Amino acid sequence: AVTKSSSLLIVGAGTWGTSTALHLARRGYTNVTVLDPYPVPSAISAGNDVNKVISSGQYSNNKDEIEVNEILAEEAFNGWKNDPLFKPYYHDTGLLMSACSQEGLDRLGVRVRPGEDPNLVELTRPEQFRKLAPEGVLQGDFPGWKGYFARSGAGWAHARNALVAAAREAQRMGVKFVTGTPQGRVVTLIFENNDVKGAVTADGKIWRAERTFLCAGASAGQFLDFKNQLRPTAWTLVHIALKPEERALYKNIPVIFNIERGFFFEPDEERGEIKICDEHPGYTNMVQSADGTMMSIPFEKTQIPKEAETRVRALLKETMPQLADRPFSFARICWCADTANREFLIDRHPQYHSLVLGCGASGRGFKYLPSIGNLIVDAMEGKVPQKIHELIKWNPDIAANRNWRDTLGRFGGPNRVMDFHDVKEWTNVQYRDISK
Ligand SMILES: Cc1cc2nc3c(=O)[nH]c(=O)nc-3n(C[C@H](O)[C@H](O)[C@H](O)COP(=O)(O)OP(=O)(O)OC[C@H]3O[C@@H](n4cnc5c(N)ncnc54)[C@H](O)[C@@H]3O)c2cc1C
Ligand SMILES: O=C(O)CSC[C@@]1(O)OC[C@@H](O)[C@@H](O)[C@@H]1O
Repeated sequence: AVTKSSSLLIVGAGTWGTSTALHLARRGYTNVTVLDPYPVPSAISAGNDVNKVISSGQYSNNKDEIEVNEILAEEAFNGWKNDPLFKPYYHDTGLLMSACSQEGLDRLGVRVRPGEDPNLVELTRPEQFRKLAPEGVLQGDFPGWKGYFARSGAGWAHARNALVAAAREAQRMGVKFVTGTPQGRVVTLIFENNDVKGAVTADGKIWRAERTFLCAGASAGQFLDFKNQLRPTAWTLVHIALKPEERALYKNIPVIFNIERGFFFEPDEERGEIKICDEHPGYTNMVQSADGTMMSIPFEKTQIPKEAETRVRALLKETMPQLADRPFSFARICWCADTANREFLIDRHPQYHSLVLGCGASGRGFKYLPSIGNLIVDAMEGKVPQKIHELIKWNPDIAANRNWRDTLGRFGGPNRVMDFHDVKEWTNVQYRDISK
């Protein structure tokens, strides 16, 4: 019974909240408000990054899960390739996907499905890896690396610039963004007569809405009982700034990715900075409540654990050893939230009639920026196809008996899901306000 002018409220102006705002606006809605405790682009948004990988990789070997993920990935790629708003930010550089151990290579097979793509080049010798870039870039020995190179049809997007472009387009189409603290910091949803009626912000403003979308990423569990469906989990990233004289050499290189070591990208234009991530199964931040119950609580930090730095420099030694001792120009932790099987959680709430969930991006949601809003709007409108709905629906049963330490098909570092409570030392990198 929504009209196009019904008050709609989105909690979170991150990747999926912004996508939702954009798609509501495109679909004719004229009374949408988005709330976020940070200015766009949010400093705690996982999407606020100079690059993200865009590729069609799979996360399951189950036929039904593969089919649904293919549908959603095709829609996202369509956006990056064909939507004038998103095309500017996508760079089809190609992508190397690799591993080292037998367990890693098994996982690589599931992810890459090399038998389905004759275009992939198989790499098994160090010289083959070095030849992916001009002489002097990939100087390392790539010890034990084996993988598959996609020459095109995969690459990277300028995540921050795409996020900002989408928000600014939503805004010019009439979406209200209320950002910053306290005005955009939601402190509770409004619970009235067994429904959610909107939200209250930290400035003590009451925001009533006909429908509320919860798109708060790793923080979503603060607001609602997810019945153990979400595990807030964090990853680590650094930048190294190349000198102006050395930047040309590194331009246009493919994304280099080993699922047991880490990955990096060509340098950004603004600062000539290479972004590097050490791969691992993630950090939780498990706190015990007065109940004695367990929950992972996100926090902002513009540093990484020293152990993460060690893993980054180890990766660089194997690939770009000439850079392995360079000081970092930027470092941060980056949060998302994993469902029990890393499938998305996009549905109407089963009891709260007015609430729509758009979360559980499971550390792989950025690439859906162009498209995921359509699916979240479909959920509000009741238009999700049964096939897709079955995979992404509200699902407490999959999260019952939950193992919080499940590595969920990820590898690297200690091959354990770690915890920030175990971290004793952090880096000392210069602060940068990425909300600009
Ligand atoms: C290091 C790293 C690398 C990654 N690499 C890739 C990749 O290569 N490719 C890919 O596809 N994905 C990648 N991902 C995953 C991807 O970034 C996330 O899955 C995706 O961005 C999550 O989107 P989201 O909208 O759910 O959350 P976010 O974009 O994090 O947005 C959550 C929003 O909630 C807001 N919020 C928090 N508290 C409140 C509050 N109290 N009130 C209102 N709003 C609030 C926050 O300010 C934030 O803006 C990566 C993630 C990380 C951390
Ligand atoms: O979706 C992709 O193609 C890359 S996600 C990159 C990454 O850093 O995202 C965060 C976590 O899911 C990590 O395991 C993972 O390697």
